[PDB]
Amino acid sequence: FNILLATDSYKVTHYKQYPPNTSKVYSYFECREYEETVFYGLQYILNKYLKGKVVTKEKIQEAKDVYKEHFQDDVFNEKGWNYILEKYDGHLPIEIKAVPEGFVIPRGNVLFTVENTDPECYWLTNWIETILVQSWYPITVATNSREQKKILAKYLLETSGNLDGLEYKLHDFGYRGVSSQETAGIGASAHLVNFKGTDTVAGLALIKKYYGTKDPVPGYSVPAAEHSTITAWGKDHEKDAFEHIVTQFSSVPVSVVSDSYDIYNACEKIWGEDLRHLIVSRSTQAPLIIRPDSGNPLDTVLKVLEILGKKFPVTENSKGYKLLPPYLRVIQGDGVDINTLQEIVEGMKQKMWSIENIAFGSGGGLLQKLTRDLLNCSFKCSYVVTNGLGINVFKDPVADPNKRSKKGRLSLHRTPAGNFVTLEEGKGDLEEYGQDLLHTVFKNGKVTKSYSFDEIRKNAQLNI
Amino acid sequence: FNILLATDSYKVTHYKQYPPNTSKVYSYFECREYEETVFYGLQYILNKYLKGKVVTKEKIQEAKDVYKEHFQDDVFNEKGWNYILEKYDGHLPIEIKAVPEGFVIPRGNVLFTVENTDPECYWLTNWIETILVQSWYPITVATNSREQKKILAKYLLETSGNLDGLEYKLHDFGYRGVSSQETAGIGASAHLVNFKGTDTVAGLALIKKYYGTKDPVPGYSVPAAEHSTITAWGKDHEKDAFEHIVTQFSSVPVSVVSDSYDIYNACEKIWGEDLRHLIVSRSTQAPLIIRPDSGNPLDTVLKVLEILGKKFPVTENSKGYKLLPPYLRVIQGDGVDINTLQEIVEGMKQKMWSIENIAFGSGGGLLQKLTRDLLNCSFKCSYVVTNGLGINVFKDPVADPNKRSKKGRLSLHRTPAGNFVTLEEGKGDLEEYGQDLLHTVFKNGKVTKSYSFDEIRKNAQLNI
Ligand SMILES: O=P(O)(O)OC[C@H]1O[C@H](OP(=O)(O)OP(=O)(O)O)[C@H](O)[C@@H]1O
Ligand SMILES: O=P(O)(O)OC[C@H]1O[C@H](OP(=O)(O)OP(=O)(O)O)[C@H](O)[C@@H]1O
Ligand SMILES: NC(=O)c1ccccc1
Ligand SMILES: NC(=O)c1ccccc1
Repeated sequence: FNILLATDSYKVTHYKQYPPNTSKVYSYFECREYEETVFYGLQYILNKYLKGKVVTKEKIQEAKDVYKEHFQDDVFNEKGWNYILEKYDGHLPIEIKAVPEGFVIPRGNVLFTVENTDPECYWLTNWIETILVQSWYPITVATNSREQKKILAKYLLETSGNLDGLEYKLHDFGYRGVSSQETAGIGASAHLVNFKGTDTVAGLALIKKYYGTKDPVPGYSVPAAEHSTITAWGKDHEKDAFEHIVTQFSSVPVSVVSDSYDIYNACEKIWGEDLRHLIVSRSTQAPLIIRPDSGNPLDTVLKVLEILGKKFPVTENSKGYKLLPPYLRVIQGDGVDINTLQEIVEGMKQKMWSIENIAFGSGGGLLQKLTRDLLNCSFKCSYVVTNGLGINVFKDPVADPNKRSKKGRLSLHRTPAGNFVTLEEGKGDLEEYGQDLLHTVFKNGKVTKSYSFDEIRKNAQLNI
Repeated sequence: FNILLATDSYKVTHYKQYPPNTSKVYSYFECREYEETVFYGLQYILNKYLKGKVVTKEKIQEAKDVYKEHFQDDVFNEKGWNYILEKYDGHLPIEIKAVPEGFVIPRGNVLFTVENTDPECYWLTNWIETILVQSWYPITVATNSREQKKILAKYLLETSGNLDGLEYKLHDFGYRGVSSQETAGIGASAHLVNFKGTDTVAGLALIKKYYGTKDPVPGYSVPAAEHSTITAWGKDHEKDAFEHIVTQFSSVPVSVVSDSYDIYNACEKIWGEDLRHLIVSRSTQAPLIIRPDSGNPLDTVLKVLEILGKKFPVTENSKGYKLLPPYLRVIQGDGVDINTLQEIVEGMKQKMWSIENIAFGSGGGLLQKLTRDLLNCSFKCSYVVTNGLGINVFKDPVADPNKRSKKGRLSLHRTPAGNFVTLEEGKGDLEEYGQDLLHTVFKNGKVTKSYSFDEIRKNAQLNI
């Protein structure tokens, strides 16, 4: 990895574009005004990409050679980079101040700021925009996941009177449906801020290496079938597949994909009659989890519950909602995103089924079907020093007021009523508003403040 | 990287779920029935992740300890992985056959097949489903990028009579808007199958390492401003910023973001009047490229053109369309995806503006706003051998015939009319359709067939 090759190409040319005699460029990241965002993932970038000796004689040469061909021109700032190598032993003269990871912050507030700490390095502040803005991704995943958790909490509370098991209601199925191995780990770690169930194993090592938990692991799974492990038995032997599988995993939870041929037949006749005897004998700690995987997600879930309720003893909980026996549950893991998840719990509630009965698995909806656009994650220069004079800078495009950026030096504060406010134009120095919530997390090649994954989970808790 | 920890959790439990005495699991990947897909990206995965000694004693131990905690139970196949280490020095006993990279294939056809080459490693075929299915991403980027090339080619030909400069008409802006560094390199590389313009520098090294080009680099850029390099001059000094930047880059093309305060004022008054003398003097190979970045993309592009058309000498080309002078161009880099690109070129054509005048930059639309759903990329078991008996396996969910999978051993063939057909149930062996178009690209830890990026580009060409 070479930081000199980890920027947008045009930024290579920006050192020649700033006003002459500029000693300071100061920039900030916000999710421009999903009303509130979980700030998560910066610590990963700081440690993996930004800290320590990130410049070498070899990396400068490599970059020089690539850019000469990429631009067909000599534009690369070799002197600037060499200056960092010789004076700071290749450590970046940058200070980054950030809100604590896990914090839940309303849109349109500063989340972190970046400035250069040596006047020679005015151009470096925005060199690293590209790499830092990629924080949009863990922010957005953590945020969207938490939003699903609110929906789940609401309906679980209403239909059952408590939140037991909430942490296990939205399982990460996204490993194959993301764009890379690196994304898999990042995105899976962001979902674990809110939940504990994951099949995206890559999340575990990222968390262990960059954040840390008191528990051996941040996330957990159970045995579960796929179509290959059912269909391999042959079309006439789905029942043999089911029987083999539940018997192999008789004393832990086991999920069994039941739609290879006919989900409704599988529920009513295979599980509901042929194999009923192997299900009703199961422990509460070791249920059968039936998994539909096709059809309209709402129609399929409701029809499956209807079938099961006629084949197995249903109770009615203290809230008046129907509850399957504790050895039998359902997981819907097809076509699940925040919208369909809402439609399913609502449809269940309508038909008087407790949310205790259901869990969800989500792949692309959880980890891939998200864009920098969703929270308007944006990094802009708000302050420069030119000829020893600070000036407040911003954009304000005529046709789009939503793209107006903030002016001057920024600070984030608690308001008297307990909300958040971003003070502009260095007004935080007036001290009318208690201390700045941003803390120095990076300074001159060193990570200066870290959060464990346990702290982050606490910071990102739901209200209730 | 540890391949033992690079699968979906549930797959760790699958060795215990297949029928007893299963000696072969054979699986295939398709983009289930955007009618044609560019096959691209498998070779990256084969080389980075799958080839060579990928199993060590330390990797087995690491995986054992993680899964013990992750499952709260000892499901992990330590013996199976140890077998591979001991018998094959950690090389995967797997055969992969694939269509050549860059090939453009209709949906619903076999793109690659995976099978185990040792009876003991029957569980390995689908272990690596998760890693291989991630090929959806380069496939989808390359396909969506090529679909945009078809639109640009159509309108450039209609409005100008040729395709000169087509390969520079869609510029990759997506480095900051993807989910990780790895994703950036992969996705930028896929766009470069079709185009030559990129700011996602990560794509360059990937191609050089994994594919190779005759040219020193596969992609190119030019100097360009961002809002920090305009706004840093102070709101009253936008003109000074503009003058400085174009003079710094007076003999190469330069893109200058023009909407910091008022895009229409910048075009009409600043470029059109105050600084006009510094633009009309420029070379045909060093145009000023004016960049709007806000507002309704179509309305903004049309108004920008109307403004410039009144300030600069417009000509009418041989097709009857309006053409700006060669030292002046426009690039629309905001809100660009396949739909808005189509809207802009059609609206331009409608108002009699040649597509010669316009280029596009696309970020998330190009590299992030894409999902496994778009092409229905899917991996499924189609054939197994159990008790020495080969059987054709498949899924066929009652509520979704689209998800029916293919049966038996598969082959890809040319039809008598020269189209593509995938033969099922080993029927390729009858030789009624000539030889299988898939080639063995991986066998027993080795990459056995490779393509340079130049071969891939040639395979991926448009009809014209
Ligand atoms: O985030 P998503 O992309 O929605 O992932 C969830 C889906 O993934 C798996 O199916 P598979 O990989 O076989 O895809 P398919 O169900 O569409 O065939 C799983 O059995 C779910 O159907
Ligand atoms: O295709 P996209 O993913 O949108 O990327 C392209 C956009 O990215 C940059 O803006 P910035 O990073 O400031 O985003 P913003 O214009 O939304 O603020 C650029 O100046 C374009 O507006
Ligand atoms: N555990 C599962 O059922 C699962 C299915 C598909 C993808 C990931 C996980
Ligand atoms: N070169 C550019 O104008 C650009 C803009 C935004 C993102 C990447 C590149």
